[PDB]
Amino acid sequence: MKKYTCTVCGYIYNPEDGDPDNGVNPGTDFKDIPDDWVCPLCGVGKDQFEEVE
Ligand SMILES: [Fe+3]
Repeated sequence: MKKYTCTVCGYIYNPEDGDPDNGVNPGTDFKDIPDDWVCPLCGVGKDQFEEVE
C-alpha cells in the first residue's frame, strides 16, 4: 500500500494509519476508501489525490 496525497492541500493519506476518525481503519488501501470520503484537511474528494510514487 502506497501513500496518496491531496493535491489541493498536501495532506497525505497513509494506509498504515487510515483515517479512523472518519471510519477508515488502519490498513485500508486508498482504492478501498468509500468514494464519498473527503480529505480530512481541506474537504475535497478523492479525485484530487494522487499516489505518491
Ligand atoms: Fe486536502
